[PDB]
Amino acid sequence: HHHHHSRKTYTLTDYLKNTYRLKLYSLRWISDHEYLYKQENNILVFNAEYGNSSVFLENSTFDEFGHSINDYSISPDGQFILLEYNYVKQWRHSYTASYDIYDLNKRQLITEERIPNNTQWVTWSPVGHKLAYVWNNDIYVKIEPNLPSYRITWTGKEDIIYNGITDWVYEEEVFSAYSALWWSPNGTFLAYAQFNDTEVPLIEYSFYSDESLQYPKTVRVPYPKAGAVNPTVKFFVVNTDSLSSVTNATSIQITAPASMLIGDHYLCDVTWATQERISLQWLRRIQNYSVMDICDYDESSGRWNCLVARQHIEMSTTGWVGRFRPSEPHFTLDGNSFYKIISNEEGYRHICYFQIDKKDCTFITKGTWEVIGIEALTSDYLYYISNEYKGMPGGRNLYKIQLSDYTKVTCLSCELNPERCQYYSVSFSKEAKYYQLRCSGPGLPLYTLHSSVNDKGLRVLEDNSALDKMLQNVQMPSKKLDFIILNETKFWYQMILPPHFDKSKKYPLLLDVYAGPCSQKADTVFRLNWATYLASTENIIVASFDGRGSGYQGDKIMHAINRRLGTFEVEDQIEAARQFSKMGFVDNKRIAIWGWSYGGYVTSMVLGSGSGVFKCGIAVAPVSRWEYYDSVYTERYMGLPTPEDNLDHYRNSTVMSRAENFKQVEYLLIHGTADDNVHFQQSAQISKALVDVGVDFQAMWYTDEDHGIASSTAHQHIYTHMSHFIKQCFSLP
Amino acid sequence: RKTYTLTDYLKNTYRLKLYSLRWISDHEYLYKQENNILVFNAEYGNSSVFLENSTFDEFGHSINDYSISPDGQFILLEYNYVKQWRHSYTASYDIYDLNKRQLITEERIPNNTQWVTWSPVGHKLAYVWNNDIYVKIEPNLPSYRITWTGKEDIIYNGITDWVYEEEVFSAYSALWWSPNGTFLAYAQFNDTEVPLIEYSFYSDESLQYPKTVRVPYPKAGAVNPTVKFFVVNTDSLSSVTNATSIQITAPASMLIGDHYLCDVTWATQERISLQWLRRIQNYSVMDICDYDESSGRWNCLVARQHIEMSTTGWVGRFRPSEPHFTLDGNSFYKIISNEEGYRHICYFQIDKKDCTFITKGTWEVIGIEALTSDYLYYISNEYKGMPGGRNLYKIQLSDYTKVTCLSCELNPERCQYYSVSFSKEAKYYQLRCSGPGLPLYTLHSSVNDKGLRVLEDNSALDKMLQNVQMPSKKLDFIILNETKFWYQMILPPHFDKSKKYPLLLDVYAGPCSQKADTVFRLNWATYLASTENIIVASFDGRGSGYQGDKIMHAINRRLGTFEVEDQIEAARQFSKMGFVDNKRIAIWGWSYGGYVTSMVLGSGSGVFKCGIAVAPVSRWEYYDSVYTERYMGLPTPEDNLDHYRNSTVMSRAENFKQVEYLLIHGTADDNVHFQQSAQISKALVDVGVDFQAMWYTDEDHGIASSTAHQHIYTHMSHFIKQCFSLP
Ligand SMILES: CC(C)Cn1c(CN)c(-c2ccccc2)c2cc(OCC(N)=O)ccc2c1=O
Ligand SMILES: CC(C)Cn1c(CN)c(-c2ccccc2)c2cc(OCC(N)=O)ccc2c1=O
Ligand SMILES: *[C@@H]1O[C@H](CO)[C@@H](O)[C@H](O)[C@H]1NC(C)=O
Ligand SMILES: *[C@@H]1O[C@H](CO)[C@@H](O)[C@H](O)[C@H]1NC(C)=O
Ligand SMILES: *[C@@H]1O[C@H](CO)[C@@H](O)[C@H](O)[C@H]1NC(C)=O
Ligand SMILES: *[C@@H]1O[C@H](CO)[C@@H](O)[C@H](O)[C@H]1NC(C)=O
Ligand SMILES: *[C@@H]1O[C@H](CO)[C@@H](O)[C@H](O)[C@H]1NC(C)=O
Ligand SMILES: *[C@@H]1O[C@H](CO)[C@@H](O)[C@H](O)[C@H]1NC(C)=O
Ligand SMILES: *[C@@H]1O[C@H](CO)[C@@H](O)[C@H](O)[C@H]1NC(C)=O
Ligand SMILES: *[C@@H]1O[C@H](CO)[C@@H](O)[C@H](O)[C@H]1NC(C)=O
Ligand SMILES: *[C@@H]1O[C@H](CO)[C@@H](O)[C@H](O)[C@H]1NC(C)=O
Ligand SMILES: *[C@@H]1O[C@H](CO)[C@@H](O)[C@H](O)[C@H]1NC(C)=O
Repeated sequence: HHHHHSRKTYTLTDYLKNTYRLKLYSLRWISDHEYLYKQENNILVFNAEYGNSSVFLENSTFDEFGHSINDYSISPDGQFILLEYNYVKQWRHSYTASYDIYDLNKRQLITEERIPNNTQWVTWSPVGHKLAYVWNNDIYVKIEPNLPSYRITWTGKEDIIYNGITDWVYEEEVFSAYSALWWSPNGTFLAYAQFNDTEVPLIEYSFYSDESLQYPKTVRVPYPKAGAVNPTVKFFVVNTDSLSSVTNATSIQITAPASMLIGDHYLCDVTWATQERISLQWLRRIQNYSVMDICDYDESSGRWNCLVARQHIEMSTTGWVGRFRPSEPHFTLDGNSFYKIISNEEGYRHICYFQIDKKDCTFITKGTWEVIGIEALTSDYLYYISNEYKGMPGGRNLYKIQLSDYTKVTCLSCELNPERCQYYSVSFSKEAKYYQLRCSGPGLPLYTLHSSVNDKGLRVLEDNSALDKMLQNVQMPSKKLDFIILNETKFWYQMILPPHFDKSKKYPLLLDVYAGPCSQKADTVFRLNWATYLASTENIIVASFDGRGSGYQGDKIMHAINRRLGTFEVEDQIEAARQFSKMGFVDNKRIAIWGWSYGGYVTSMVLGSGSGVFKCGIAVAPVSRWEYYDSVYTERYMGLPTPEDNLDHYRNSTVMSRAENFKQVEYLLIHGTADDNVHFQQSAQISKALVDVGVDFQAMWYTDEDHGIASSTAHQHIYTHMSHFIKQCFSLP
Repeated sequence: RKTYTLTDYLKNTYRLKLYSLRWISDHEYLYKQENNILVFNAEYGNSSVFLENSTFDEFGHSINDYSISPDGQFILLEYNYVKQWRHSYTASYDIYDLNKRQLITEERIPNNTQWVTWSPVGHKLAYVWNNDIYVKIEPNLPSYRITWTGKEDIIYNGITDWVYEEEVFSAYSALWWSPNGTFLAYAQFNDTEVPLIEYSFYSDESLQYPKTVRVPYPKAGAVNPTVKFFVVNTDSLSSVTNATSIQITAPASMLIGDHYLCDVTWATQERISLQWLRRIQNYSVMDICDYDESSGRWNCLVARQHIEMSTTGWVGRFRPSEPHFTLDGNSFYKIISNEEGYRHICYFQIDKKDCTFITKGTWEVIGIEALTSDYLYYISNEYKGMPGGRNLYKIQLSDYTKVTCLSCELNPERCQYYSVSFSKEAKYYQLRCSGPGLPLYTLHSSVNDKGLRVLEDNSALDKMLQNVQMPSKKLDFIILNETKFWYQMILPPHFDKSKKYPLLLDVYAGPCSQKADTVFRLNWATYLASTENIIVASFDGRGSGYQGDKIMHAINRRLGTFEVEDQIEAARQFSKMGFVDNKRIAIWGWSYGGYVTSMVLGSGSGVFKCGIAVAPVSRWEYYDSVYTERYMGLPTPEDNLDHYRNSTVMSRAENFKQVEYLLIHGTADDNVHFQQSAQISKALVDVGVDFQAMWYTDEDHGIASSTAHQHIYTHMSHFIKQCFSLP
């Protein structure tokens, strides 16, 4: 006699076997009024205005073709389609793939001049159907798909010269992309970066591969660690309309400004402003000075010219510039003007309106909250996402600000579904006539289509009511999102609370940590993850806390950690644990802490801190010493590791040096052997240091797994392993 | 109450005294009175302080080892010790004139010397530096360069490459002086085409980018190193002209394919014996080469080639045995399998094919220790039919029937496991007895055979072990398929037949292994018995050694079968002994031991609750060519690929669902590569088996760093104590 009370829970197997599936609505705008979608492997074109769908491409159309199609890409005139197959992952964004090209208008694979195998990147012109692609580190161009490729570059060399693609560090840290190609708006020009890694040292690690490989492989990746020789970067614009079959193409270099060329620098942003105007942002290796150049094509010259009167300096007095890098500009149609997120005089990031010719801008938004990103710009309105609503830093809403009158701001998402939806992202149509809103929490994700013409609702695309239906008699956890005041400053935290939560009880508590610069682990987003399991099934509270260094709350918080990683942000997680147990429902004898990446670092520093607050912890792929991590990330916060910059704190902020203190706590240390990002080296050194002071601990390596330890089988194993470690630490049976 | 604790083991609370000596002549030996070195007289037991402690105070550096020239006139001081592989290292070397009492500063031996060695008589010095051989006729004089072809990782002159060091010569050096130092014989190895194993070395915290270590290492069926052998005449070296090295090419029977050099032994001043082994290691040949004055060359008459082959397995225990030549060099003695598979001393005439076996029986000769004009001295496990006992025996050469046991009766209760060290001409001998009682070192004259004196009785160690509740050892056999198989158990103190104890099967189980012996040991097993009241057992099943070929060759071409089945059957038989709690049976081992533990855990038998594998082989294609192929042939379709395929622990991953497993491996293991563990762990991950792991950054196969050795055993003890619900 159960009387239909919820006696199910969200179990480890539910998380690992993906029992409760979260439906999404993934679309691609092809025009200003139409988008593409995958119904049942079929591709439907959708009219957003009416709803009516014409089948664009039938599922069966290919794969008589004989390979598994990984992805596709329709030429922006809707006349061709790029078919991506033989997908082979590399780093976070990079990978190789075979490609073929199908002719929509005339129904046939292009059989001549095919894109070669092992193409590293491929891309259409924004208008028409010009193709640009890198192969063996060189850029090729095809004006028509079935015609021969024009070769733009000749200098590409594996692991040394990169034309049109990033190298390891630019990929992961600057452009969050493999592509270093940029077409001008009408496809006339192809901008590209060229990276030179000749002197960049190589990280080397064993790759064991299939048990068939008799001798392991040694992977060797150009990877600059803190203070090492960084790669150098050149930038070019070629004209794709004046290519020829009888003469190599002319690339026009645009050199970096005087102020950058004097030392180590980076290319950090490329952004076309018009058919003939492009903007570069350059950053010094010491990342507190950045210069935006704005370059015009000289018609008769055939060359590019960045006038020094249109240089714009962005610099930071209290830290580095940009959140992780300088914010990208959004130009007005004529390109005489642009909007850009920059920190205001009070430390809060806001939308500044710049004139191509004036130094001074005007902030069109302000307040003790921040703009997260500018999403769309029309002649009349600017669309952006901010955390202004109810002064909740971990919330997100779409707003439109009236270009002509900055006082007239309208929240587009806030009141749609206030209790279900406080975390929005948007997808605008080609010219912003329509938009999709993607609500992510605190309730179930909700996807919806909108006319910007009068900001009304067209339809609910996905309401996740299958999932809602499944969860009725599941004892799901609840989330609490709130703050505490330390030093007269709000600091936000979130608690995944076990079902039928009881403030009389004393629950064990897992502190889930990231805590890196500009991190936010305290938000209104809805998640079915490992933490959900622990709360629902194991009655553990999983909390996270955004203390000093965290993002989206202003520079006084974010920069507080500048030149000083492994200090306040570490200290604040320890205090977070105390504050929690001061709230009355936390078992002091059972407080764990865990984290991946920077989070692994913070966990490890916490456990080695000698605080006595934590019983145990798990570090996965942790950083152990900032001289081991990459330059562009690390130096951003740490400076250079040299006696005349900041070696002292590089040296003072290693988990190794705290080995002695681990005698006080139980430690699981996990790391994948093929981790190209946070090298296994880093954990290997933690282990050695612990061995040398006689502290026992738990360890697990993952053969051939990278930073995300994302293999299906490997993913299931680590979380299973961690669950055991946690369960036995907390005496859960 | 006090027991023998993990700390006691790890911090060596209870030390075992070694009376280690080195014979200087036929009636004198050196011994190191910690802060001193004495020459002792075997005759009278008196001494004279050979070398004062703080003579080399002045030196400045730490003196790792010393070495006296045969004629006593010089002493070679070794310092700057940099371990490499199991026997290999480099070091710096100074020479000290004793007749002068001053340290030689003239034409010194360079740093990073790979090997040094006095000639057997006089004071000549041959050393290897950057893989080339140098000789010094006098310590304070310019050295003559013998070889110019040496190249790092590629050409090894007078020193062995990785695989010959580990598996063939159990030594870094490949130089062999003739008896009176006239000739330097050496081998030359080519690794030009041997693939490299690569692994990361992380090094100290301050090294920003890990180093990648690369070592030429032939895994099963990979291209092997090639070898050439040379003899140079050190009495006729020129300062003007380059030294001239004569070559002894391998027999035609070996040159037809891949082969190995596996023994160099000088017979007389002008006679050298070489043993060569085919790559399929069941056919070896001995050459007997004589120097030719008139010709300047060496000659190995095909009519003096002695074949040693095997139809049932490989040849030799781990390699063909060494010959022991009568003084005139026209005859030699040698341990070979007889017609019934038991190994015994065969007496050979240089010109004649058939040897006469001089020992016989259902037991084995372990080794020939000394040969005189009238007696042959050997060690065997004959006494009381115990394969894991060792006793010294003299066999009268004029009448093979008159055999005396020199050590059997000395102390039968305390001593059943002996080794010997004879004087230069066999006039005296030192016995080491290593069990079952506390080790006991004695000095004996070989003329009347009396027992001059006790050298060390470990009476010190005896007095402390009264206070501690020590475990006992039971050594016995079970019968399978009408055949004896031996086991030992370390029984906890105050052992009660009526109680059910947890048991840990300690395994090696590799070919010619012997884990069931009368040796006394203070180890991890001692701790588990004394402190945690676990029974630690070992068992020598099929493929185990010193019990004849029938047993040893049982796993020929079939590694990962009978030796695995037999550890399980042992566990079964032990759990029918009534004092084994069979809800709590565990298995562990290192190397082969790890492989077998792993293979056993993946068997699905149901016998074992949990296990530990430390640096295990996971499949044989990952282990070196020489060891692996000796037992497994080649891993090709036309040979033994199928069984290589079937013998992997990865193929059994699914069965680990039934057991709790701990997999440990040092990341800088040159021998059994971490690869081997990485592939197991991956296999387990793919079938969803949870398990325990631990890597040891930059530890090699020993995991022998002070801290690392403590850390691993501690981790292992926690795992076992959790498995057995011991608090
Ligand atoms: C900023 C981007 C351009 C790149 N980037 C980087 C930098 N490589 C890191 C990171 C930070 C420190 C150490 C290694 C990696 C990172 C860490 C994350 O951790 C998740 C968590 N702990 O919950 C999630 C995302 C990111 C990421 O996107
Ligand atoms: C035979 C010699 C020429 C060299 N050798 C070798 C060969 N590499 C091995 C061994 C066997 C298989 C796999 C890896 C190593 C070995 C293993 C030992 O393990 C002891 C235990 N497990 O209790 C002890 C000694 C030895 C040894 O001396
Ligand atoms: C979609 O709907 C409209 C409604 O009038 C119709 O005219 C049209 O045929 C459909 N679109 C296309 C491209 O077929
Ligand atoms: C891709 O590879 C396959 C087989 O290796 C080949 O048949 C095919 O023609 C290749 N494609 C191109 C564009 O070269
Ligand atoms: C890359 O840089 C090196 C110097 O580090 C220089 O010699 C080389 O020419 C550069 N290569 C290219 C293609 O720019
Ligand atoms: C293009 O440049 C490469 C090398 O710079 C050269 O080999 C090739 O001949 C050039 N092509 C033309 C058309 O000049
Ligand atoms: C950048 O930071 C450096 C080192 O912290 C400092 O000396 C300087 O103030 C900054 N440079 C600029 C241009 O603001
Ligand atoms: C060997 O090294 C030491 C210290 O670096 C030095 O004193 C000596 O001169 C070196 N070389 C030789 C040829 O002895
Ligand atoms: C070593 O063998 C290689 C063939 O693999 C050959 O190049 C070289 O001549 C040989 N070296 C010596 C010293 O014999
Ligand atoms: C010896 O041989 C080497 C290498 O072949 C060469 O330098 C020279 O001809 C000789 N040198 C001496 C000292 O005899
Ligand atoms: C050592 O042996 C060689 C070779 O027979 C010989 O020339 C020399 O005389 C011998 N030494 C003595 C002391 O007889
Ligand atoms: C040596 O071994 C091979 C392969 O196992 C076998 O075919 C051959 O008969 C053996 N040779 C002898 C002489 O027993």
